[PDB]
Amino acid sequence: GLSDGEWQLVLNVWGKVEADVAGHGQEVLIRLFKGHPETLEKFDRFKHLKSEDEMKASEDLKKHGNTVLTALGGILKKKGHHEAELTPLAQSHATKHKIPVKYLEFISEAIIQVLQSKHPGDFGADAQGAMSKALELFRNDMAAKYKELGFQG
Ligand code: HEM
Repeated sequence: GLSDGEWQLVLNVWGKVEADVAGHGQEVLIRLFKGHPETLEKFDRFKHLKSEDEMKASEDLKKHGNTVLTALGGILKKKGHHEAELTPLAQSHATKHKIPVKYLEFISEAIIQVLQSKHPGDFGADAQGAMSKALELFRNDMAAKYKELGFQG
């Protein structure tokens, strides 16, 4: 799974995200949207955004960013014993928002992109390794809840 070591590496980086959750949150959405624009159409609420600047000015794009990462950090914190935190997520995304898993891959990549950007120092070869596996765990588990809800896969 993740070694005990791999978890503490994960939890160390995340201590960085927790000093600025709304700020990290906002960049990962803009990352996502400007990297894979199609993702944007999934948000009624942000489809009105026509540029990065308009994305950076958006107070609600910021609040939503804080919501994604607060919720991803309560999961990460469980260090793979996240069953109760993941279900509802998998429920809304699968049954209400209709998010394909590949989209989950997309945001995973934007999240590494943001850490790599803001914390090169704090995010070396090992923290990179740790985080990428913490996210693939998260993706795998979403995927499988998907599959059980009889959704797309
Ligand atoms: C790290 C992965 C993600 C996490 C933790 C996350 C978290 C959430 C949370 C906590 C909410 C509010 C409660 C709910 O409706 O579930 C939400 C809503 C939403 N999510 Fe996600 N999300 C993730 C990935 C995605 C992706 C990739 C997309 C689209 C490509 C997306 C689309 C949506 C939409 C369309 C909504 C409703 C937005 C709103 O009106 O608040 N989510 N998400």
